[PDB]
Amino acid sequence: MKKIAVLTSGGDSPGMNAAVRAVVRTAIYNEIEVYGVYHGYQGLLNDDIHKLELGSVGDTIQRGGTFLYSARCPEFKEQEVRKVAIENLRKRGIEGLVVIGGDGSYRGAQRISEECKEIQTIGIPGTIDNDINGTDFTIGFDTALNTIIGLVDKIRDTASSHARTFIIEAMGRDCGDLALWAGLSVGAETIVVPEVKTDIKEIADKIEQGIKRGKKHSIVLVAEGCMTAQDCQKELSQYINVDNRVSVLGHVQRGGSPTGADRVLASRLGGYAVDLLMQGETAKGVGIKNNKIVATSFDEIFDKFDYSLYELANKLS
Amino acid sequence: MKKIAVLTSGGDSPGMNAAVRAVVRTAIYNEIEVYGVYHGYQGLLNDDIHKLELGSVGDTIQRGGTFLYSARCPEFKEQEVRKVAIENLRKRGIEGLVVIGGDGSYRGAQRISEECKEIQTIGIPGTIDNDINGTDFTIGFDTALNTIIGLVDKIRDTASSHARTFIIEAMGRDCGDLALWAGLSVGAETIVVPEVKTDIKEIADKIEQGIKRGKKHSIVLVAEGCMTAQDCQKELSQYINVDNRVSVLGHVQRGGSPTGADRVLASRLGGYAVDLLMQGETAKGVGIKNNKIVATSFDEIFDKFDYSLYELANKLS
Ligand SMILES: Nc1ncnc2c1ncn2[C@@H]1O[C@H](COP(=O)(O)OP(=O)(O)NP(=O)(O)O)[C@@H](O)[C@H]1O
Ligand SMILES: Nc1ncnc2c1ncn2[C@@H]1O[C@H](COP(=O)(O)OP(=O)(O)NP(=O)(O)O)[C@@H](O)[C@H]1O
Ligand SMILES: O=P(O)(O)OC[C@H]1O[C@](O)(CO)[C@@H](O)[C@@H]1O
Ligand SMILES: O=P(O)(O)OC[C@H]1O[C@](O)(CO)[C@@H](O)[C@@H]1O
Ligand SMILES: [Mg+2]
Ligand SMILES: [Mg+2]
Repeated sequence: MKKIAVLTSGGDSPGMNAAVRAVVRTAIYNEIEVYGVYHGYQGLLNDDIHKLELGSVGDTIQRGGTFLYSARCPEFKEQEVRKVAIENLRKRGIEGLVVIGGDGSYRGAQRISEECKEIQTIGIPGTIDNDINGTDFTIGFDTALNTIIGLVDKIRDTASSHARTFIIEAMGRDCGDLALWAGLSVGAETIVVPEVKTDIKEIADKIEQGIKRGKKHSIVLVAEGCMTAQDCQKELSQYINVDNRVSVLGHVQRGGSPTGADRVLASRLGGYAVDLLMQGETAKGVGIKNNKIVATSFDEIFDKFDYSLYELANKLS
Repeated sequence: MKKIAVLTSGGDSPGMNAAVRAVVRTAIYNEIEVYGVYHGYQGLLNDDIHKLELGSVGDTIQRGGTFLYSARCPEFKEQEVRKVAIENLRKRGIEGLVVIGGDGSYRGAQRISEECKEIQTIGIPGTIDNDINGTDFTIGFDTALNTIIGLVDKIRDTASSHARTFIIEAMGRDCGDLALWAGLSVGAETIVVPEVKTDIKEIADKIEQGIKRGKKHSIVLVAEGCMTAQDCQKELSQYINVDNRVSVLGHVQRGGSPTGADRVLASRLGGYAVDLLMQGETAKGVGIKNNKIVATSFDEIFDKFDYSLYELANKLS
């Protein structure tokens, strides 16, 4: 395991830079040469592959985004396209590949390991959505959670001033974790998530049962995986007429400097990925599970919602 | 379990308000009357005990500190003094007591349970220092970690401008967790903690072996449990003369709005404490361990440093 490559694929997330840093430093510490692949799988294809020295990851651990960049490469689904990428790594004598990203990125890495005997692949879970198996938490989630919190905490100031109900849309793709953890953390009176049957008539009645008791407004936190905030506002108005506004938090959720949890998680997983390559492993995604650093086969991973937590937020509301 | 009291004792920490909120709301949801004890054990003694309604914990989940206040009461070590506090709770028919704080606060709660048959006690771990058994993480730790990170990230800006080494003192009492997690998260070149033998000559030589290689300054993160930053600076200057400044981060570490991790942890533990009282439990401290909510006897608790993590930060440096 003398040469390894590292790349970032799928939606960027805070902490990806830390992960890349840990991969680069852990490799160099073990006398392993390391190449940055730029623009995710697209760079694999376009041969945008460049050696990285210690200094290439200076001033990165605190920075949001990915300095390696990420771009979609749907053509990577074609085995013949992969042959070009595979050759581009074998040209340089690369024996291992660390892929930082999500489910799609992992499938890329599985294919690389299946289709080239001389390359081992290890996946590192990078997404704000928390929607990746093999880990309780993905790199980005803690940062995005906090970002949502800070935004809604500011929305609550204006909601209180005007007794104004806000219907807020969170990211998450098909996962409700962001909406749930954030809704709890801001005392949201309703949390709408794809994992729980969504009862618009019931949410209406709950709000109305709140006005009578003297609560003049609420926060509805809506995971985009369930419906848009504007659709939630539309459907609610059938049952009830409250003075309300829609906020869509948007891409702000993907940015910012990573939190301590993300920097530590990224660093651990970045280091572990290199160690796994050194040990001859392949076709696994790393993660933290019940507070232990683990590695799971992409199979198992491809083959988590906390109903208890959801119930707690509802009882506290 | 018809009446419960809740109090905050020891050094305040971000998330204590969330914990109190969860205790109050979970109690009221279960038709349990709840009394706030103010100024920790001192209020138990001075009879500063007042019923809390749903609204008493409105606008609290995002706020730092403890709205119940905390004050030291060393006299609580005297069994005869405790008799007064015990009577003050029995006067009102209180059958359970939730104590939010640290090791000292727990010992208070153990004594209450030992010395009054009709009162059950449950401890909730609130401290930024992370130094409480029965839990991987205490309420406050994540927030304090992030606070340290944000401060040092700003110090790095000025350190870089001037090629100036900073020797930074973190809180933690006798625990190095804050220093370790934060040192990792900021790429600190040296982390000084009480759990690891401290080699001032070795730290010197490491910095000097850095100047020759072209690194012009560093960050030394010093847990106060090991030594003061000023003592570190003193002892270093024996072996080396670098252009440097001392920062002591101080009480800023105890404040601020809690992070998502702290709000969720506090809420879970606050809710669980009430459930445990309802189930007839006593003389336990709650916590999260390997990502499960658990309860441990004060015995076991009174009877955690991650050497692996410390080694990783050193390899990444
Ligand atoms: N089934 C597949 N087989 C081979 N390559 C794939 C496959 N799915 C995805 N990829 C590659 O992985 C890249 C990233 O996948 P994509 O779905 O964009 O993001 P992801 O890693 O799941 N993270 P997210 O942004 O959260 O969806 C795609 O552009 C493809 O290059
Ligand atoms: N051994 C003991 N027996 C009875 N009561 C105690 C005991 N130790 C402490 N207490 C009570 O607990 C209070 C708080 O303890 P203290 O040492 O201030 O903080 P702590 O809860 O350990 N958290 P920290 O601020 O991190 O040290 C003290 O003022 C006493 O009222
Ligand atoms: O960045 P794009 O292409 O707009 O995609 C939006 C999606 O990406 C994510 O931000 C991260 O996967 C999701 O939460 C969201 O649904
Ligand atoms: O708040 P005081 O009394 O100055 O005590 C300082 C101590 O309290 C803590 O802030 C919390 O226990 C420690 O980290 C620190 O050593
Ligand atoms: Mg995808
Ligand atoms: Mg103490």
